[PDB]
Amino acid sequence: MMKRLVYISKISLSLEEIQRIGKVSIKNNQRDNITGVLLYLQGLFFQILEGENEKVDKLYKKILVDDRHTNILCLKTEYDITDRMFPNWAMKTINLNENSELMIQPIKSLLQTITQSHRVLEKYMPARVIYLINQGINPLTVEPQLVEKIIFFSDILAFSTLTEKLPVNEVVILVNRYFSICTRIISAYGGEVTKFIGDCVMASFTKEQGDAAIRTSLDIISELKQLRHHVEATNPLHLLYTGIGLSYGHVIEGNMGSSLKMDHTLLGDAVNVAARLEALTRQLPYALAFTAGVKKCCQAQWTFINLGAHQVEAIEVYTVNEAQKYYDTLQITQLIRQTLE
Amino acid sequence: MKRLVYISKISGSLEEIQRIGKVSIKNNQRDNITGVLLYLQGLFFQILEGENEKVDKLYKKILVDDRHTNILCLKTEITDRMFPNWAMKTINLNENSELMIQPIKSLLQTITQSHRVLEKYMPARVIYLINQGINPLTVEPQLVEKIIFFSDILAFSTLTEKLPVNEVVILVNRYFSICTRIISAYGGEVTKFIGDCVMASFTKEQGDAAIRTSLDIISELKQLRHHVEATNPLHLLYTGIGLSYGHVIEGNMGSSLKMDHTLLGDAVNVAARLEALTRQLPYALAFTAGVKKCCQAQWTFINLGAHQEAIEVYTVNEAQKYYDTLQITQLIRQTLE
Ligand SMILES: Cc1cc2nc3c(=O)[nH]c(=O)nc-3n(C[C@H](O)[C@H](O)[C@H](O)COP(=O)(O)O)c2cc1C
Ligand SMILES: Cc1cc2nc3c(=O)[nH]c(=O)nc-3n(C[C@H](O)[C@H](O)[C@H](O)COP(=O)(O)O)c2cc1C
Ligand SMILES: [Ca+2]
Ligand SMILES: [Ca+2]
Ligand SMILES: [Cl-]
Ligand SMILES: [Cl-]
Ligand SMILES: [Cl-]
Ligand SMILES: [Cl-]
Ligand SMILES: [Cl-]
Ligand SMILES: [Cl-]
Repeated sequence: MMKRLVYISKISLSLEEIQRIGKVSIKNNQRDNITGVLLYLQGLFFQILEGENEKVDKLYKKILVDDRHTNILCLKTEYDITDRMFPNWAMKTINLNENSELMIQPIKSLLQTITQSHRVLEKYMPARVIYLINQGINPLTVEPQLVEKIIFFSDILAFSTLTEKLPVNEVVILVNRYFSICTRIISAYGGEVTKFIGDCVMASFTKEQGDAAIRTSLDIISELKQLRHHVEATNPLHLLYTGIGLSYGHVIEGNMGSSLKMDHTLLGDAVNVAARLEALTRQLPYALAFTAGVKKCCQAQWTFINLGAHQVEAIEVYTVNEAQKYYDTLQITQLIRQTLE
Repeated sequence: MKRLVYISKISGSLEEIQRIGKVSIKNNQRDNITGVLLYLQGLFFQILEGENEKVDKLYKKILVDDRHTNILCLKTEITDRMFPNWAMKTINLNENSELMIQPIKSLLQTITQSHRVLEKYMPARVIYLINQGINPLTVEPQLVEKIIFFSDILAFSTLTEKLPVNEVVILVNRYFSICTRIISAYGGEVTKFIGDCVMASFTKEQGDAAIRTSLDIISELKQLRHHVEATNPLHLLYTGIGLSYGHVIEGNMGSSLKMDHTLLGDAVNVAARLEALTRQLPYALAFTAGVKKCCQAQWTFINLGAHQEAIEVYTVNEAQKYYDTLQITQLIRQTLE
């Protein structure tokens, strides 16, 4: 059984260094009955690989960690190929920058144009769809799956007051900083941010990442606390606080929409509960609020704190002792408004 | 001078192709226009270059040509022509089997087909920007006056509790498909789906289009509920719609780890709140006074009082529910028992 892979990447690199890739590739691909082509053009690599499923996969894992390229995207995988596309070529390297033949110029220009455009579109794609494509899965074909998820929601305290008083550029700087911190920490704990909705960050963890979701939440709150006293009191970042809600439930995860517009969405009750628990933190002495189901997913010896039943009928709300606000929330929102007067 | 590159989907023969090339060569010679037309696996690629007012004069006619569909202009740029000798060189890349070109041909095909998939996930604003020759990654966020639209599915948690997953997915896809088609038909821009919610925007000149979008959606769902049998889950599909108006910052937001087109501002939150509020109203549509002020048509506006500082909520008479929402939510659950 044989498969064929095509990927693109960003060149990180001397002309003689690329020759060394060709040299080694030809040797290894001959031994392993792998065939294919490597092209390069205006700082991008294009490679097609084909051969026995297992030898191709071992090579691709190796290519994934090669530091001579970054931002690798496997565009297409074919699983039960009958013929090789390049049966004579262990690894043929083609420098398309070198080809100035007039009849190849249109195709060369179009490949560069469409691939650069493709690379821009990738930046707006959701991580989960990027993952599916990388795994050889048709996002337009795969069925959504019911999965057990911890939903994470966070947003900026008194964000309407920030947007009312601050210039547009300052708001953007602040929001970008907030999104950067949240995204880096969520991703470091193995979570996936799903969307930004206004100033809100929506993310998800698996049922085995209960403690990681609490740690992520506590780490975000901690980094904002550091940031607020790192900056001068006139920097808008001095005013940046967050609240976080977590929920746990069955959600349907997948690609939804029509041929006119697709998106990657999570469907289910847990989404709205986590959002509502996020909003509830504004009137709690804790910056983090979550459901009994989230507590059930935790293994670590947190000092859980029962905050009673709250209408979202009414459910129990929990937090942990580390999430206690060192401040009174209403005074902070008034202080935020006075600072920008 | 100007140079355009676009792609397009061929809409369902050699001598018809030849007519495009023959007639293009004549006009492009007349207009001093040069370029190349490539086709491959049902896709057109074309590059056009020439004096500014000459090429876009021809691109407007290419746009409304019936022989291709889903036209995306990928690039707009000029000192020197790229194809000075070709009024229009047509290249059928399907019927070239030369061995050294099949690598480039296969990459062109795979990346373009992949590009067409990614296009479907983009914010409408980004697709609009690319089409207008502007790279969306380098636009700085701008404060714009927008009408924000939120719609979601009534009693959706009951539907998700009772229906098989695949039936939920068919139902949500139908809903999204209806909302997206109509929003886009009225010139609105869908920005994202969030759970079962559709988020979209309209400009301040589109107050009446925003209300008409909302009523068309409600009206199509009402048609659909009696088109299908009472055992089809689409028999149970209702929406509520919230609209707000305000200053919002639109643009790229995030970091290298995750970036996205976002809308920031109170109007976003207000529209979602008013969408949720329709549950407790005799009307499936609620909007602010600012949306009302954006409307030129003689709607029968109905003032529904202030709601939590409080804000005034309006609707139109045509948005009145013929049902009572509590009974309907109970009916949905009972039906699914
Ligand atoms: C763009 C690119 C393409 C590559 N293609 C191949 C290839 O086709 N076959 C191969 O053996 N190595 C390829 N390599 C390099 C391998 O990842 C790796 O550096 C080396 O070949 C294996 O080292 P090893 O002999 O210790 O296993 C490629 C590297 C880059 C950057
Ligand atoms: C893919 C495609 C590419 C085309 N390219 C050109 C072109 O480059 N120049 C041109 O005059 N017409 C081109 N046409 C055809 C125009 O849409 C239209 O048929 C033509 O301009 C008719 O000219 P007329 O105003 O004399 O009727 C193209 C059509 C298609 C479907
Ligand atoms: Ca906020
Ligand atoms: Ca809903
Ligand atoms: Cl930081
Ligand atoms: Cl701990
Ligand atoms: Cl604790
Ligand atoms: Cl947004
Ligand atoms: Cl009217
Ligand atoms: Cl009316």
